[PDB]
Amino acid sequence: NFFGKTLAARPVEAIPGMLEFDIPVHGDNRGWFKENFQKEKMLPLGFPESFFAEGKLQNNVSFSRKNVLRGLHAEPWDKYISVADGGKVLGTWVDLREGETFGNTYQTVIDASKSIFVPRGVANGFQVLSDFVAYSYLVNDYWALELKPKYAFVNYADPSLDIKWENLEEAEVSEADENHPFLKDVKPLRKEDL
Amino acid sequence: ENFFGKTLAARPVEAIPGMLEFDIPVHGDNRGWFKENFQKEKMLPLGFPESFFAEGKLQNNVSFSRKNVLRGLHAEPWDKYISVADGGKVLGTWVDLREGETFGNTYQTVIDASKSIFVPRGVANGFQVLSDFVAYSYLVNDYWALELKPKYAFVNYADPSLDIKWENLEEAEVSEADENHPFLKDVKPLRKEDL
Ligand SMILES: Cc1cn([C@H]2C[C@H](O)[C@@H](COP(=O)(O)OP(=O)(O)O[C@H]3O[C@H](CO)[C@@H](O)[C@H](O)[C@H]3O)O2)c(=O)[nH]c1=O
Ligand SMILES: Cc1cn([C@H]2C[C@H](O)[C@@H](COP(=O)(O)OP(=O)(O)O[C@H]3O[C@H](CO)[C@@H](O)[C@H](O)[C@H]3O)O2)c(=O)[nH]c1=O
Repeated sequence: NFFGKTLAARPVEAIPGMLEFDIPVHGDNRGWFKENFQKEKMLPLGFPESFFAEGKLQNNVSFSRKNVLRGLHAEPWDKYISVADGGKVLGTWVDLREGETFGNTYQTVIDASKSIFVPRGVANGFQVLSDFVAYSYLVNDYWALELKPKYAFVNYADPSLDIKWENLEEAEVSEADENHPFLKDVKPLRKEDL
Repeated sequence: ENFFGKTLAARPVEAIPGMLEFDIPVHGDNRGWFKENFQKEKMLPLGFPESFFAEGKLQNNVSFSRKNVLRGLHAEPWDKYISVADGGKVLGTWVDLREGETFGNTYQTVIDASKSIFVPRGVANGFQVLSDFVAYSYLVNDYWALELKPKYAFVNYADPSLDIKWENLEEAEVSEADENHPFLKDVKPLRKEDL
């Protein structure tokens, strides 16, 4: 149940537009190999062609140790997330879009044999379960620190959120993540905000 | 032992036309680190070729390899942007297999998470793992198929005519395919024209 999975997608019913993928990982002598993202194979499974249409592309990589927790971040771009090494995280999502699904959540364990498409407006987070993990993701717009005040965030430790972190009490978080607003102070995102 | 806080920069490799080496800004904090491994808008102006994206094709492959694995040398019928995604380190090795004045020209460099490389189509690519393990992530601009294997060119990592040095050959872990690739003398240079 890590190697040799069939490429396949499942909708995440709580969060419209989100897709969870099984990625084939091929193992041998040396280690392993995957096609982490393959546009031609993934469009027919539901990966949105609208992802690449502005022609923008950026690939970010974080490397985190045990109990690090990063989130929850809902910037105005789409994300394709996966793990790039032998590590594992608890992936956590909260929908911050205006409407009936505001505050809807989903959680799942992500290793290199799973990926997630996260629509713009859905807050993304994770906590590391392994000793360390390489988290790699593709995005279709460009971040700027000076612009950070305009993106949406919600505080990881708000107890009204319908999530359970692996280890909240011992989480290693950034100063920024300690200070994001609680859910009751987040304005839901309209298509106009993305 | 310079890893953090490099300014984003690119350098051509003179011996292999089209090749570019990038310094990638890696930001550390209490949690580990973060990088923008690839960023089109910032990297086009530094030399990352616009042609990479022209067909609208994209595939991202990741290999995970243990210490002493040596993979190569493979020249594929597509361009490649290579980097390391974890804490590991490789010795990267390239041999130009393109027909012309630079056929057989080589370059090597250590790659960790703070360096990436643009490898043009027709340039053979390989690496040897220096750390205990490594996550090797790359971007390519055409889609892999079993039926495309006859379009690759290969050269043997051990060919003594190659102006290259590996770290540990005694202990190198090489695939049967890679052990048996032809020597440079027996490689037919790749014509751009048809390939
Ligand atoms: C998002 C981003 C960040 N940075 C820089 C700013 C900081 O010095 C360093 C870390 O930024 P932070 O905003 O604390 O990163 P982090 O909490 O990991 O959050 C980012 O990365 C997460 C993955 O690690 C994603 O799941 C989030 O969407 C994204 O915002 O990287 C960039 O240079 N470029 C970026 O695109
Ligand atoms: C390149 C590629 C490979 N595969 C499958 C075929 C094999 O079952 C497995 C590994 O293929 P091999 O050719 O033995 O792996 P390897 O010697 O590492 O070579 C590939 O992976 C290397 C990175 O490890 C690249 O540097 C090479 O350019 C690439 O050809 O992955 C795919 O399904 N898709 C691919 O795109």
